[PDB]
Amino acid sequence: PIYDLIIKNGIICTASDIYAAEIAVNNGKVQLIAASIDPSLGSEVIDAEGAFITPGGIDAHVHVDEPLKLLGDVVDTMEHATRSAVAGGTTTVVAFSTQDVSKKGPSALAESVKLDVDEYSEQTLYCDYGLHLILFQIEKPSVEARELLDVQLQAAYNDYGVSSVKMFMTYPGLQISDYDIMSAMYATRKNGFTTMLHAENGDMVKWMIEALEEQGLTDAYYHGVSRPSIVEGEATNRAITLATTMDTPILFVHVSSPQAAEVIKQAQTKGLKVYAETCPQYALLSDAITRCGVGIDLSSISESPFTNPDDRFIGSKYICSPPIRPEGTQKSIWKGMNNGTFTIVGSDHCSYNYYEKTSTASKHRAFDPENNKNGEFRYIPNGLPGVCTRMPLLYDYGYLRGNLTSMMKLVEIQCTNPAKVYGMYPQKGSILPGVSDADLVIWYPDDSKKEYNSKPKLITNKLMEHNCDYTPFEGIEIKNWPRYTIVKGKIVYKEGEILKENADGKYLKRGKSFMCTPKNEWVTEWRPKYE
Amino acid sequence: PIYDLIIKNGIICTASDIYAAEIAVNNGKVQLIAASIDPSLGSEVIDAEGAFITPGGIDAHVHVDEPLKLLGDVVDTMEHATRSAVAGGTTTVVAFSTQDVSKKGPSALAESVKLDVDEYSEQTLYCDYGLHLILFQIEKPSVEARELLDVQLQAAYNDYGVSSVKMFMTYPGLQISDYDIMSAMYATRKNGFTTMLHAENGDMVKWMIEALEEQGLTDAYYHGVSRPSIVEGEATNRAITLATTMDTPILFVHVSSPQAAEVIKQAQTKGLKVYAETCPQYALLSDAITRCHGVGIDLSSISESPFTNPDDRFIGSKYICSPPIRPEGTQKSIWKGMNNGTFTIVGSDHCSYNYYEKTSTASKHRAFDPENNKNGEFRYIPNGLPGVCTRMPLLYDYGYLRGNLTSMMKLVEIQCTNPAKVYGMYPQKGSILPGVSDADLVIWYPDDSKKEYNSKPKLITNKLMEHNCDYTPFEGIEIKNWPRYTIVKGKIVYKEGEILKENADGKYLKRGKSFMCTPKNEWVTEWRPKYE
Amino acid sequence: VKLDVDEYSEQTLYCDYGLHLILFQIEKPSVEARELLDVQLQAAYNDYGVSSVKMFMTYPGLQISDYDIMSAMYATRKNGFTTMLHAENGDMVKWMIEALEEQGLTDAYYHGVSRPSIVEGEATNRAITLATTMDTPILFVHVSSPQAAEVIKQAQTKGLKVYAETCPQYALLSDAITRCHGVGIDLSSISESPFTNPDDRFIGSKYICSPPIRPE
Ligand SMILES: [Zn+2]
Ligand SMILES: [Zn+2]
Ligand SMILES: [Zn+2]
Ligand SMILES: [Zn+2]
Ligand SMILES: [Zn+2]
Repeated sequence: PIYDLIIKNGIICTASDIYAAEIAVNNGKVQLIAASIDPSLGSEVIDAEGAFITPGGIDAHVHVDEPLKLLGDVVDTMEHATRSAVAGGTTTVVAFSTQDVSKKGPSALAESVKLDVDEYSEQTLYCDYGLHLILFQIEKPSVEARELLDVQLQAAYNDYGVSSVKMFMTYPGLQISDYDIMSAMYATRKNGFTTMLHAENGDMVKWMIEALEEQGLTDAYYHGVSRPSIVEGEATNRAITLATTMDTPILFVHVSSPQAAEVIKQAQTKGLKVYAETCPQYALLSDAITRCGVGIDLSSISESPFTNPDDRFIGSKYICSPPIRPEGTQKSIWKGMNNGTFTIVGSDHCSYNYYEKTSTASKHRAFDPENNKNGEFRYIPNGLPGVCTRMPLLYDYGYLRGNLTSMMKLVEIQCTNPAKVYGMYPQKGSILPGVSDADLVIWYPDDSKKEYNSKPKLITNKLMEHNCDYTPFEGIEIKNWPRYTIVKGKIVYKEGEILKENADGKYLKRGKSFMCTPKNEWVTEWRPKYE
Repeated sequence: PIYDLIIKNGIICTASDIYAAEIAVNNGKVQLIAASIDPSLGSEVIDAEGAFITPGGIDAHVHVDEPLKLLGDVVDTMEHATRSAVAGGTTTVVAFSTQDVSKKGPSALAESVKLDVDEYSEQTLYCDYGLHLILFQIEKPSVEARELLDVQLQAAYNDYGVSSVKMFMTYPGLQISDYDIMSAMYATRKNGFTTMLHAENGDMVKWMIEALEEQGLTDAYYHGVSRPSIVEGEATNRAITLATTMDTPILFVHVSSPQAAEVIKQAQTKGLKVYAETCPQYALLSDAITRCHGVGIDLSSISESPFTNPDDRFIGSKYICSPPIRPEGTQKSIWKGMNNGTFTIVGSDHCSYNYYEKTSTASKHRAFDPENNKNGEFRYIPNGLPGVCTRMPLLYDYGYLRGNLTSMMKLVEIQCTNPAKVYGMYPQKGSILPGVSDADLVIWYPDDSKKEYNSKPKLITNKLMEHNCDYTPFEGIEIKNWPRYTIVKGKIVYKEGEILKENADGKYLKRGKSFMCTPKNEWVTEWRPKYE
Repeated sequence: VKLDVDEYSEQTLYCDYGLHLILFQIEKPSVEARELLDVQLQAAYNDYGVSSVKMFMTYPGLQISDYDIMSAMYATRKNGFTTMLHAENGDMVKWMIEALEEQGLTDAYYHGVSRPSIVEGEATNRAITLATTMDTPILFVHVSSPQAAEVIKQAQTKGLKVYAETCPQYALLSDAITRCHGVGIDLSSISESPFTNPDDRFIGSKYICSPPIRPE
């Protein structure tokens, strides 16, 4: 035969089309779309049985255990995260490279990337992965700062194809001043890098945590209270102003505040290059889960404060940043996903155990009496596992339950826009013959009366195929799951089973995004020297 | 001879993708997309030479000469308009069926459509056409009338596949009350019809025209003055409020006011099903062209205008349309809306009247009729511009090449794919889907080439338009790309300046219900329609 | 005006009173009718010191077209009159009442349902647009809709001469008082209401006004 793989009787969904057609795959790539393909022409034939075929999901916000241990010890290696990704229909993940301050000179940031790539090259990878760079130490004064940083960015791009930079406006040790952000924007704009911001006002968070602790308000629920939506709103507004002054395209990660969505929308309406990412948990969960159809029925989730009232620390399972918001906020997230405010959807995947209390990668790391830590929300490692559930949750609660307008919108935000915004397009994100890596998901049929013993009814930890001991969505009904996950032409997941022999993931060098070229629009007559 | 046509070496553009690949066509349809296709497998092979291949354009706002003569006599028949469309890369047009008030009962609206279908059936059609229905007579009161109107829409859909209804909030004889619009929305929502509105406050326009004439301010330029953008803003806002109360998806046609774009954006942000169409002339022209003495067209480069011909005081009539072409500084807001999602689609509002013959019922000089107490006042000037041909090339050049649109993908989205989806022609039309798409395709000229193409036009001329009109508003302007091939249902109907009439085989198009026009199921109060 | 002044002149008056003029019949077309209407306002001012005119965008027999309002605004601006509008979309109200009655939804509570705040919002917006084109100061009477208050605030921020009046009942009462069982009054403390008298199905009529008392 001339093709490795033929997918028959399925319905292709892209970011702009839904139609019945067939796909031939060969040499790791999509080779052909036609009405019908002779099954004798392929080595293997998949009958999709009327089900949707989507491109593979691309999750550009995944945190894995890394050598510098910026987020302390995380339970998932790149092996575990990619295994979990694939079991949930995600076929490319992008994690984070931490700036190593012990390195200096022109190669300092390339060297930081090198630590991760070398660490993961020894692991079994189930799909491809790329890396963002995290920046938290910027040299001063500005004119030097912006100029040696330019040579460093070039080096990280040229050596390793890193084309995105992540910065924080919160967290002690990560938070940077506006002055430093401007210096970074100067460098990133010049190099066509994708600039990413975590926008929460760090000073406000800090002051409010101290005020709460002073009153002894330290339980998990007070994490949300310490940082209301207005704080994310202000920081996003400030970040947009900085972006505008610097004419730099900007992406906001894990947006969860209505105020932030408002200012983001205003900028987009003006035509400024402001992009945003949200996460399923911000659409599906409310802060009531932290103590005791549009959203998840919270009472159906198992092993939570509702089911286990005696366990006072179980709210830590749902502690993340920014926090899961109070009731009534979640509808504005779906609206933003539909109306164009959220360009992409990521998971903010960050895993810590709950059912073992002793390891450096536990939530119970918050209890360290000898280190003056007694379980206060401050000391709870922030994050939820979400890389596996991201796609199914959107399929079900988004498409099937009517909260997203169509499958085309689902594909756009989960697959195609992540590729475009992070320089993996067109290799990744669509179904383009002779161009696309054959990264594909075949779902189960929706209107069928046929029985599929392998199709899960509920989300369980075992289904996640990860290294964590819990999932926040444990016990909830899920109405579809990937039936096949195809990565670079090969079936790596089939009907509940991971096929390890077919794991062949590699580090991905990325290009410059075409979405992140500058508008060439300025507030004043000032222009950067290089213009 | 497995395939009728193979397009090689081209770059496929869709609403969501741009990539180099090749296309096989057979039996009027796209058959295959692959990296490379053996040229011996096709009867005819086209070498695209690195140029973009786009789906054919779909222009869902075209006015053709029709038997009831609602807009008086128009110069273009369906033959002429489809010929012109095809020369400009448009491969599907949707015109308008006028409600015939002489016909009564359940079949009254189907019978109105039948008048047009029968008339055009005798003409040579260069591409497919569909029809919208125009409604201006609604029976009163509301409840008592609901049974028949609903029954009438069903019959227009069942017999002829008409699934869109057009209404006016301005013009004497077309304007309808809010009460009647609600009655229509009740019927259209129930039938999943696409509901279209021309939103200008008719009472304000009427009052201000009378005020201007009373002062003797009657020249063509005062057409714009009679209806400033705030009038279009008010009516749009009112129509949104009606659609919200009625939970009815709504499309606004030819939008040109910033205030209208604003209220439209706010509704969309809220998640309401509000769609909008704009036209090239609102992005490219300003009202200075309506009298003498970078984002758009250099107005001084247009030939046969008030600038070039100051003596001819009536020449402003060439650029008179509804809503009017707006003052300088408005046009940026149009592009912005095209990029930021406010404008779902782009149409031409094609409506053709001669300027260089003064005698005929289809002239602009119809405004001069001393006997009928008409003396050239803007009031009496027939409204409209020819635009079906230049719509696609103008967007390609001024939109994509000149940077006013973000990408070729956005161009295809608004010009081709969204019009198909919103008017129930999807997936048959609007994209490049193997085994599914009618092979309606445009091959452009290459952009970065030093090669010379003697057939590629440098300027827009009237001859280039291949229409029945004696003028085009964009005469004399530089155009930086043009369709090199227009393929309609697998056949080359236009190649390098030439129309191939032997390959003309256009048909009336029955349309489905749009998937974008299902209701949100969101209400302002506890009230629900009886049928819910 | 003379009809009212003469009628009240015979009564005992405990304080002073003035009069607004209510307009519901405007001559058409606008240009032809101008000198008379301007001449008529002058006479009402000169003879009786009436300097304010009230118009309705709702109610059968009172509702007037936008065309007619512009005619009036032309005359009022020229004469420095205070121009007052009752802003509800009359066509929407009419259509929705007929819709509710066809379902048999006729109880006093459905008065509010027949005319939700978005109807007052639309009409106010339309009236402001008319005022703007006519450069005529405008006052909105008995405003009770958030949407109307929003568009009124935007106009004032722009510096347009848009004024507004509200009423205590719109601050103090919610439409739960219009049918049988905060910053306003404890509704359970009101006597002889649907709450105290559930048997009396018509007692909601005590709180029926226009625009209606709004939801909580
Ligand atoms: Zn973060
Ligand atoms: Zn993160
Ligand atoms: Zn129109
Ligand atoms: Zn039109
Ligand atoms: Zn009143």
